[PDB]
Amino acid sequence: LTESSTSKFVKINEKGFSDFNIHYNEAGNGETVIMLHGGGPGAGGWSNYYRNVGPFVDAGYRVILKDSPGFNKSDAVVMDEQRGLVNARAVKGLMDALDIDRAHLVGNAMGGATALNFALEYPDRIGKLILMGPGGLGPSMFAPMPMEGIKLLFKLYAEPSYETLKQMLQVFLYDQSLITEELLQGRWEAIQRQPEHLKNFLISAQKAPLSTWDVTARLGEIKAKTFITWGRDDRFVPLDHGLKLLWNIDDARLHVFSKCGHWAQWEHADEFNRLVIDFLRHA
Amino acid sequence: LTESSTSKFVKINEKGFSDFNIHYNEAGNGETVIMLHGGGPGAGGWSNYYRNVGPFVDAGYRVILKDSPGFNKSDAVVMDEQRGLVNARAVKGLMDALDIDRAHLVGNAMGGATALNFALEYPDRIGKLILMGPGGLGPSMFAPMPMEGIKLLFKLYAEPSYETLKQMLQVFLYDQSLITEELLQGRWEAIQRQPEHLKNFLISAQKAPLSTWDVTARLGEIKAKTFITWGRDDRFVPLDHGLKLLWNIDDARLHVFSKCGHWAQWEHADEFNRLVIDFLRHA
Amino acid sequence: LTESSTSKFVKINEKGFSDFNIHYNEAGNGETVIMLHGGGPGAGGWSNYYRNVGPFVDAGYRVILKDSPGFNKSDAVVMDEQRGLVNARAVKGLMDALDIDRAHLVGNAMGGATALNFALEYPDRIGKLILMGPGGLGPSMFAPMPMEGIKLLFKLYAEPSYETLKQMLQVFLYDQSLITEELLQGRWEAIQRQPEHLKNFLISAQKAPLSTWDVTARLGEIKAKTFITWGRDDRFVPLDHGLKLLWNIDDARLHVFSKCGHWAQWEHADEFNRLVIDFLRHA
Amino acid sequence: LTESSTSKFVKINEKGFSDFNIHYNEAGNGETVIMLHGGGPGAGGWSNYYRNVGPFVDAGYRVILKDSPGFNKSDAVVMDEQRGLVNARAVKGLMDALDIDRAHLVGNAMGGATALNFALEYPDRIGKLILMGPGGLGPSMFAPMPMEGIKLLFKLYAEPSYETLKQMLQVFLYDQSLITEELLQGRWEAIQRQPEHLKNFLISAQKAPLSTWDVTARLGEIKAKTFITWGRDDRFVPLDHGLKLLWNIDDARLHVFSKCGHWAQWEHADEFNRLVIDFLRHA
Ligand code: NA
Ligand code: NA
Ligand code: NA
Ligand code: NA
Repeated sequence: LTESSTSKFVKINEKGFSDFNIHYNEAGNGETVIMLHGGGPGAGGWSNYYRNVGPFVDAGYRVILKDSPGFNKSDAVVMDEQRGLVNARAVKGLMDALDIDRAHLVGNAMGGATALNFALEYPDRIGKLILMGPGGLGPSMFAPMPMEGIKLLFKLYAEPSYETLKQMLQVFLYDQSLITEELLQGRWEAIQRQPEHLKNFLISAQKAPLSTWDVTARLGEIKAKTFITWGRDDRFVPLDHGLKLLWNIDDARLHVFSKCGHWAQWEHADEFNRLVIDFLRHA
Repeated sequence: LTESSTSKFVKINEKGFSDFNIHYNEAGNGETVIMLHGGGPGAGGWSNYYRNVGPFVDAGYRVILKDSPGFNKSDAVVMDEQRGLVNARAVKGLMDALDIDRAHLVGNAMGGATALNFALEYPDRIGKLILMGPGGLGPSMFAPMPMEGIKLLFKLYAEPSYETLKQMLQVFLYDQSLITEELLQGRWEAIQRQPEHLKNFLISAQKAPLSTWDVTARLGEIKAKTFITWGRDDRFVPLDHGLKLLWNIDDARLHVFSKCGHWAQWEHADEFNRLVIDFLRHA
Repeated sequence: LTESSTSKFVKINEKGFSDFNIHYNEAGNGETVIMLHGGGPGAGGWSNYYRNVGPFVDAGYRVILKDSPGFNKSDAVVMDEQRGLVNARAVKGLMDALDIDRAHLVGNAMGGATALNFALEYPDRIGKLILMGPGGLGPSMFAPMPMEGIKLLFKLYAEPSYETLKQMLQVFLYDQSLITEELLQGRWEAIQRQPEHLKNFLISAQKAPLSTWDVTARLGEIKAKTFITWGRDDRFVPLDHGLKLLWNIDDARLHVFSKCGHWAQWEHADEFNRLVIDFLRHA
Repeated sequence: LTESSTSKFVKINEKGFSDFNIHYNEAGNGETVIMLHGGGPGAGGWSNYYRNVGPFVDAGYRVILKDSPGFNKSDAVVMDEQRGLVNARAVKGLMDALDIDRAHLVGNAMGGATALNFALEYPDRIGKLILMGPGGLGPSMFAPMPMEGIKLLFKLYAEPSYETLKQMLQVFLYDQSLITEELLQGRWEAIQRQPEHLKNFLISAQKAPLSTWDVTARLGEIKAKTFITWGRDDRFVPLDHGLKLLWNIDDARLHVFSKCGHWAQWEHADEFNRLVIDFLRHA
C-alpha cells in the first residue's frame, strides 16, 4: 500500500460544508475504521497512520485515513467553531457520501477531539472509539498550559521553518533517533505545499481558542466502548486527561506506553496495532 | 481443570526455608507462568486465579498457581522480614525443586510485591513480569493510608467473621453482583480451615510492617519487560502507584480497567487474559 | 463565648423558603464572616466552629456560625434540589433579614459546596471565599467514589448508633487522640435530638444525589479572592479537588495541612485561624 | 538596603572547601535566616531575594542571602558530587565562620535541594525549613522530564545569549509583564560577568547528573518544621513533588500559588513574605 495507490477524493455536504473536497487514503474492504490525524502543521492521514494501515487491513478492516478540513489535500477552510466539532461534521459528511452506516474511530490529538465530538453528535453512527492523547479536554490538574508542545505548534504555524519543525518534532517524539531526514523532509514538504492551511489554522484559532473545545461536561453521554492510549512522555497533551476520560466515559480502558511522546501509534506501532485490533475484535 | 485435579505439593529449601511444604495447582506443559496471589485472609492460588488458568493453558503455557507461605495449603510460618522478599525466596525454592530455569510471573497485590522482589533478587530467573495492583510501594501521592481495603483486611485477620468477610469483599470488588454465596462460602471455608494462618499473619506484620516492604528505590534495576494492571476503583492499593511503576521500571506499560476493584484478573478476566497472553507472546 | 450566649434565631424568606427558622451563633460586630458547616449527622455551626469563633472575633470580625436547613436547630426540610444551592439561598435569606450587604464565607465540606453556590448565585453579596474540603465537585482523578467517609456518613444517617458514630469520627479525624468522650457525646446528643433531620437528609439525597451537586463547569465565574484548604489525609473529599479549584477559580491559593482529616479548622485550628485571618486582612 | 551596602565576603573551610570565598548579602541582626538561590545562569542571592530581604529584616530577622559556590560573586568551582550536598557543606562552612549555631533556611529550586541536604546532614544546625519548588526529587508522576524549564536552563548555560535568556525567563515567570528591561539586563550582566561559572556548571552536571540529586529516600529523617511552596504554573519543577514532600516529611504544610512560575518569592512576594514570616514566628 502506498499513499498514491490509496488516495481518493470525495465532496461532502453537511451542516456548513457545501461541495467541500475531502482527501482520504483507503485500503481494505471489511468493517470501516476511520483514522483521524493530529493538528500540527503538515499533518495528514497517510503521514500520521502509514504504520497502522497495513496491519488493520490485514486484520480485515476497511481503513480510511481522512484528511481533516484545512489539512493536507483536503480543501482550505477558516473555522469559527471549535475544530473537533467542525471536523466531526466532516466525518459524517464523508460517511454519508460513501454510504457508511457506522464506523470505528481512531483519533490522535486533534483527531481525538474530532472522535469525541463525533461520538457525542452522532452516537448511532459510531462503533468503537479509540483515542490517543485527545486534545481540548480543558485544564490539566498538573501541567502548566499551554503545554510545551502546543506552544511549539503555534510557533511553527506562525513562522514555519525547517529548524522550528525539527524543534517541534524533538518535543513530539520521545526517541530522538526516530527523527530521520525522511520524517523531516516529508513534514516540511506538507508545510511548504500548503501555506494557506497554516494561515487559516491561526485565523481559526483566534475565532475559537482551544478553551472552547472542552467537551468534558458531555462525556457521560458516550455509550461507545472506548480505548484510550497515552504516551507517558507526551508534552502536548497532559497524562491526567487519560484519567479524566477513564472516570467520565462509561466503558473505557486506559493504556499508557512508556518512552512515548505524542505519536503513540507510530512510536509504539506494533503494540498499538495489536492492542487496538484485539479491542475491535473482542471488546 | 479443577482444584483437586491440579493440586500438588513440593518441599522447598532456600535461605531460611528447610523442608517447607508449598502447595500449588499446576496445569499445562509449555513455558512456565507462576501466578502469585494476594494477602487477604483465605487467599490462595486456585481461589485467586481459577478464571485465568484455563485460557493461559489453552494458549500453551504451563501454569503454576502457587500458595505463598502462611496461606491456604502451604505450611504455616511467622515471618520477621517483609513478606514480598520471603515469598520471592519461596518462589525460587519452588523453581529449583521443579527444575524450572526461568518463569514469567503474574502477581496480584501481595503477589505483585512478591513478583517485584523476585525480579530484583533473581533477575536471571525471570522472563516477563506482570503486576496487578502490587502492594507495599510506599506512600500514595493522593490516597490516605492505610487504605480503606487494607484496614478491612487487618480487621478480618484479627476478628474473622462471615459479616466482616462480606464487608471486605464489598470493598474488594467494584461490581457487587459478583459477590455470590459461592464466593463468600469459599473464602469463609479457607478462613475457617486455617486459623493459624490468620494469627501468624498478624504476628508477622508486627515484626515487619508494610512500611518495610517498599522496594521503590530499587525499581531501576528491573530489566524484565513489565505489564502493569490497575483497577480504576481499587480501594486497597492506590492508582498512582501504577504511574510510579511506569516511570521507574525501564520497560513497562500500564493498563487501567474501569469499573474494577482489587481483583482485576477475576473482575475483568476476558480482557486480562487476552492482554496478558498477547504480552507474553509478542512483547 | 458559649453556644448559649451566642445563640440566635431568624426567620428567612427567599425563593422557596417562607417564614423558615434559621438558628445561628453570633459574636463580634465588625465585618461579617459567615461560617458554614459540614453535612454529617449531628453537624451544626457551633459544633463545627467553636475553635474558630473566638480568634476571628478577637481579630475584629462579626462571626455568624449558621445552621443550614435540616441541621441542628434550624427548621427541618426535605430538599429536591442539590443541597449546596438550597443552602446558599438560605444564606442570602439570612443576610437579607439581618441587613448584611456582603459577607466573607468560610465553608467546610457541604458548607464549601454552599459557599461555592453562594459565590456563583450572588456574586455581589460575597467578599472573600474560604473553602475547606468542599464537597460535590464531581469525580476524583484518583479516589474511588463514594469515598470511604461518605459511605460512613450515609450508614450513620440510615442507622444511627453510638458505635457507628465512633466509626465515622475515626475516619473523619487524622489524630485519634482527638476523639474524646466530650466530642462523641456532643455529636450523639445532636443526632438523638433531631431524628427527623436524619430521615429528611436521606429523602433529600434520593431526590438530588451528590452527582447533581457538581458546579465545576461554572467555577470560571467566581471573581471572589479564594483560599482553599485541604487535609492531606481527608477520607471524605479527594485531595485532587483542591487542585481542581486552584486551576479553575481565577484568584485562588491552596493550603494543605499534613496529619489532617476532614475537619481542618478544628484539627489545625491555630494555623487555620492565622492563615485565614491573614487572608481576610491582607489578600 | 542595597546590594552594595549589604555585600560581604567570608572564606570557608569545610569538607573539600579550603579558603573558599563565599559572597553573601546581609541585613538585620535577629535570628538568622539564610536564603538560598536557584541554579539558573546568572542566579545569585541578592537577585533572587531582593523583594524578601526588607520585610524579613523588618520582622526582626538577620537575613543572609548566600551566593552558592560557582554562582555570582562566590568562588568558581567544578563539583563531582550532587550540587545540593556540596552547597549544604558550604552553608555549614559559612555558619561556622560567622559563629551561627542554628539557621532557618529558605531554599528556592537548587537552593531547595541545598536546604533539604543541609537538614539531612546537619539536623542540629537548622531551625525551620522553607522550600520553594525544590529540585532533584527524582521523577514526576505526571511531568515528562527533563522539564521544559530545565531544558532551557541547559541551553542557556551552553550557549548564552540575550535572546535565549529572554526565552528562559518567559518560561520561568507566569506573568510576562514582569519581564522588564531591568530584569533582563541584570540577569544578562551576571551571565556576562562570569563566563567561567557557566562552563563549570556544565562540567559539574556531567560529573553528577540531576538523577543523582534525589534525596527522596531520606525525607523521613527530617525533623524540622517545614513549609513547602509551589507555583501552580511552575515549568521547571513538577507540582506533584510538593505532594511528595508533604507525604514524606513528618511536619510539613504545602502552599500553592495560582498564576505563579518558578520564582514564587518574587512573583508573589507579599503573600510569600506574610506566610513565611507567620510560619517562622508561630509554627
Ligand atoms: Na535505529
Ligand atoms: Na449476573
Ligand atoms: Na492530648
Ligand atoms: Na505593571
